[PDB]
Amino acid sequence: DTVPLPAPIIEAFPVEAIAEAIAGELDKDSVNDTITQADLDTMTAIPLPSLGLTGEDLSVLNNEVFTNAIELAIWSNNIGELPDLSEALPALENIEANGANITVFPDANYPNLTNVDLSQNNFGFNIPKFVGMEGLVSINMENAGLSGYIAEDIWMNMPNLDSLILNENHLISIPEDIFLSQQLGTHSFANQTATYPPTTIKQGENLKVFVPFIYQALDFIAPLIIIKDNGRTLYEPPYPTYDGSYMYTIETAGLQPGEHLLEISLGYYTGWYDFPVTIT
Ligand SMILES: [Ca+2]
Ligand SMILES: [Ca+2]
Ligand SMILES: [Ca+2]
Ligand SMILES: [Ca+2]
Ligand SMILES: [Ca+2]
Ligand SMILES: [Ca+2]
Ligand SMILES: [Ca+2]
Repeated sequence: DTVPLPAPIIEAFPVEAIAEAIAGELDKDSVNDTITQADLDTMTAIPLPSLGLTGEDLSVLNNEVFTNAIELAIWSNNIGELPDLSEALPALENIEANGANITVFPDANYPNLTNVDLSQNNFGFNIPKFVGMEGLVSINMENAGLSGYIAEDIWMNMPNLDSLILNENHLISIPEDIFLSQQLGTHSFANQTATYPPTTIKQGENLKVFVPFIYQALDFIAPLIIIKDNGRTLYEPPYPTYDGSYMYTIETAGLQPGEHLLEISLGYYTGWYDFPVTIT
């Protein structure tokens, strides 16, 4: 639960960097100085950028309640799994966490959360759903390592969402519902790139890959596509048509044995996908 106050800052938050930061905001000259609940109530923001903090370090904030802090500044840290800070930040409205090496942004109860900047983090396959943050107006996840497949129906639980930035990620699918609903006055999905796991096939067979983006793109346009092998163009086929599956076949039957890096380059929404292949 919490640490009873009054108490010294170092007892309330036993992480050097965090206690020095709190001491600085309250203008106390030492982490040994005593703070009251009234002192924590004067903080409208939590300035913790660029301090080498991990998720564990930050979890210490839950030892108290900053009843009026409306902003959390944690950019340029080394977080990993971000803890659930709703206990400590009940009035939170804005999260500025650019390039903080966050790998997981958990579902957390932040009623007043309006804006979140999670750009340049590194989620990998941990796509966040923002459960508990139904009031969000703008989300920025530009160049944040978002990877894999995402459902057509995610992010349909935020009635005021007006800006969703997702360019420069590694998604192989499109969140169709939200882009087609027309709520968003600002949106970006450009440059999605991904290198699929490597696989093996026999000399003569031709590779079938799972790429939903190729087909979903059609719900946003109406036609180019290029197929390359180890960086050189192999053929430029006509854009396919959707009829029930997201599998795309690439003509590798004529290729000789050895290592081959196949690439599907799309352009007009845009991107490229690599498929490392070993032909026997
Ligand atoms: Ca120090
Ligand atoms: Ca100061
Ligand atoms: Ca003092
Ligand atoms: Ca930008
Ligand atoms: Ca709108
Ligand atoms: Ca569809
Ligand atoms: Ca077909």
